[PDB]
Amino acid sequence: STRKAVIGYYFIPTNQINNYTETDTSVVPFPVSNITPAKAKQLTHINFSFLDINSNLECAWDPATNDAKARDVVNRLTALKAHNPSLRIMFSIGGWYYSNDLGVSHANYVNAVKTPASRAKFAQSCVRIMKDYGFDGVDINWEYPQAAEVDGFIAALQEIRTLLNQQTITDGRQALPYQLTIAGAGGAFFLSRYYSKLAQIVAPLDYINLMTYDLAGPWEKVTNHQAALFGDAAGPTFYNALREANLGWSWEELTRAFPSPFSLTVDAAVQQHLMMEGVPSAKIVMGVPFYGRAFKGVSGGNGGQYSSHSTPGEDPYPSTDYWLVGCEECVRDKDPRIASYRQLEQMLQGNYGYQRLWNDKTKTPYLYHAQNGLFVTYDDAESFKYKAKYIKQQQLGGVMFWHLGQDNRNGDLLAALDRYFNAADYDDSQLDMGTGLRYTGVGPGNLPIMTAPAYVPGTTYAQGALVSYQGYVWQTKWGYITSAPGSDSAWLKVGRVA
Amino acid sequence: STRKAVIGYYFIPTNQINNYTETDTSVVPFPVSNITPAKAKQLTHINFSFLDINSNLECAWDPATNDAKARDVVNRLTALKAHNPSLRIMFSIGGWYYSNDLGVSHANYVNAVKTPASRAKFAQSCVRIMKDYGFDGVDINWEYPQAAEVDGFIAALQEIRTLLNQQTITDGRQALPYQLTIAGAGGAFFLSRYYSKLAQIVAPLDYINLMTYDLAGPWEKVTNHQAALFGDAAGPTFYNALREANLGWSWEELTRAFPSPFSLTVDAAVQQHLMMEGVPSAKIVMGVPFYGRAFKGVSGGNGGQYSSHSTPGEDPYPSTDYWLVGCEECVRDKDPRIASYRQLEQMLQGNYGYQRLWNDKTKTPYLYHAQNGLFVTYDDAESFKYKAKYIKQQQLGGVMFWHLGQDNRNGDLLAALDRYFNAADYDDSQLDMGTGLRYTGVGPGNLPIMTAPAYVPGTTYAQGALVSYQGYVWQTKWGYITSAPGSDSAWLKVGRV
Repeated sequence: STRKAVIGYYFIPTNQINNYTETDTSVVPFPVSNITPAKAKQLTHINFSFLDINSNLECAWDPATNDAKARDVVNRLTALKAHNPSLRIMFSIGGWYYSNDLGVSHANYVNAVKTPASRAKFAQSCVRIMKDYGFDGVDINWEYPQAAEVDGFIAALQEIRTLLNQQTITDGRQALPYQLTIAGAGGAFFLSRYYSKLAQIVAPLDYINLMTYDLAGPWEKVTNHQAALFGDAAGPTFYNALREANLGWSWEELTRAFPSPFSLTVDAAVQQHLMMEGVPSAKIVMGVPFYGRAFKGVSGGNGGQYSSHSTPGEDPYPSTDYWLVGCEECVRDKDPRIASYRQLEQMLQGNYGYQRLWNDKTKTPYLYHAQNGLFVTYDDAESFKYKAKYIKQQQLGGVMFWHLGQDNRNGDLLAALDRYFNAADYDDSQLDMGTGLRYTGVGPGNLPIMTAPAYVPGTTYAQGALVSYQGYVWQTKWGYITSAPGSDSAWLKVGRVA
Repeated sequence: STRKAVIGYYFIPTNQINNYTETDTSVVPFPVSNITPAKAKQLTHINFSFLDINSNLECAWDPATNDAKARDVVNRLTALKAHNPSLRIMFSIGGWYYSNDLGVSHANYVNAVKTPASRAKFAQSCVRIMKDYGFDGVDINWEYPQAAEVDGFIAALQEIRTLLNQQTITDGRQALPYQLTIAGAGGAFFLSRYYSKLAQIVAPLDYINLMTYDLAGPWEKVTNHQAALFGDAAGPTFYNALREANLGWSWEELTRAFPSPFSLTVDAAVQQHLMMEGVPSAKIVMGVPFYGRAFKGVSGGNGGQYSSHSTPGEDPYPSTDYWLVGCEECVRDKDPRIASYRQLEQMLQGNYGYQRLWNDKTKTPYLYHAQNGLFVTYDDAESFKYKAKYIKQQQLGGVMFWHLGQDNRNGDLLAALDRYFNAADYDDSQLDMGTGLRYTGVGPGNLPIMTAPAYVPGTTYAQGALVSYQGYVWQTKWGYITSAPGSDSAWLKVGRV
């Protein structure tokens, strides 16, 4: 079957670009030189992060960036294409810092998508930046547009798509056409902002990269896995925000589509996308984290899972106290609540008191430090076996990860993902996916095929009766029904007619 | 202090109009002469019923009607205006028999409201019939337009209103304008057909007369009160069909407005109407029944209430077994499942074995026949004290009842309703409304008054936070909210400033 995408974000802060060096990890912890030809072949896309949208409403680099240094970092990434003729170096506009509701550039995203004129100017600028610096496509990473801004956002993506397609013909790039993707919400609260129009949002895209991580963190009162594949009934459950999206569905429809409370998992985000009509599985890309999130003040009994904790949830980390034992990266970056997999692996080999445990429902690992009362949720090569099998089974487009610079020095996590999809000597045919909780919502745009007698006008139906009419199977919600199916409150669409 | 409307239907079948007499109750049980001047003064409206919509898609009398006789009957009703200058003799078009989905004339209602041309033609015919026969207004009783037919129905009511207001000016009736009313569903199931557009339906009307009765009957498996004011937790509950109406509301909005299951009561229907914006309490009229519904084969334990039964639900009554002991009218009308208050009163005092009991949650009476296993749900002057106080407390337009011919010969039910609203020596200040279940849904039309600090752009809000914005009070459904009420679905409008 078609090769699965392996999309790795490459994030480098402005100060690191300005002082870019490949010989001092205290200045640039993960230079591009860490990506060898072998690693370049394991990737299909690298999303350079991040560019922004300025007050002139055009795509642009942070003005503090030294432009020559930026071109040089980008060149090192585009030079990797020499080793992999399928590789694309995309650039991502946005990210949380720039584009969140209270972000430094949020107004620019909202204003840029407002009118046909602003959208054209903004789209033209994305193509100009892509060609000027040598990128191969555009990833929009606005976190996140909401209700009133969605139509503009959709029109902007359509315009960018139109310009990129023309550029591909102009540049004779049919063999490796310019692409357009977005980073999408991987949890129902943020997803509810634009869920109703998902089909229109995904249509112009090669892929929608779901941010299926950060599903747990110090900002929540109960410790949990931040990227559980499936649910654990013993873990916390959440309000299903999609029930509040402007969908126009009935109470029964909303309830059947959006069980609540539910387990906030990777499988839930993926299935919520597939429930919508017009959202093809092949465009859905599952994101995975190359970092873990840590909590302190946890109780014993369940390895630190599902415990109250004493971890501040705000940003920036408000204290000078670095309590994640062995995490020297946390000290350098001034936050003991997050650590790259590279660092977590070193902690696990440093005999610091951590026990690596495994939850076989969620199919994810976690660290527990009994002596100090610490819990860390993270992902590794083992949880990726299950996530890679899920991507194959669900016919998803591939995997995305945040971020490359957090893999260990040998690039084991990236190598594992590539191995699970492509290695002749890896066989997951017997991998047991477990009995973790699956998301089982059904939407009016993903009904199962059902069979029932054609509706008969003039007939009075009892409660629970099933009939086929105008392409669907309908069920009555009460009795003495003398009206036909369709619009009328008494009938509920429950299946599709073959 | 606006006088409460007292709207009584006057129903007379075609065969009775054709053989009309005021001196032989075996032929016409309730002639117009039974409406004495004292009774005429106690009514504000009499809804003459029923006319229909014919194949020409125009308002018209049943074609079997002797017209000269019909005019004589109507003239007798309008002559009553000599005794009460506020009285209106309305005529009602429809009713269940003619207009239900499977009724003989249903297609005519559906077709009459379809186009601008058919609506204009139908509307003109209503005013023509009104003027020709001397009626004072039009009451539409289509039971009931379905979702797809509602926009047509609304347009038809608007056209009739336009023509009536024109006619009022042309006839110098500013002191007693021609009126337009409809008989509205009094239960959520039928109400769900047009509930989403209630404001538009009610705008052209003087009143929407809720048929808040027949909420129990032989078609239901469990015996129950047919017009409980409030709910009894021991009784049956029902699926709230309104949560499936095409409202476009969110899950939280639907759930808060439509608890399910719920108690199918008079209060439920009234509150359901008040939950919609644009439905003024003053236009809502509570219907009450002047008849009871009977069930056979009931068990003991709760006086016949909430029991299984063996009563056929089909129409016409599918048997010749008249089992309602003492009900002579039932034999005459060939159906032991329904009895006028007049007949029930006689049964109760005739030593036929009925015990009158009272449910103090529903505030309604019922009869139980222990020997034969019978249950009868009905209303009387006592249940009417609670319903009239409710009408006053809720600032409703008044009361409507089906039908005049079922009151006793002294007119006690009508006199009771009039007393409760207008007697200077009647005092219900101490009348306790009880602990029966109230319908507690909240919708756009009945948000509670609240106060909250003004929403502040830039501020992040936790779950449960309350703020004022755009004239309403809002509450967050989850945490870390960063945009504004009306622009972020995390906010639920819970109050009115």
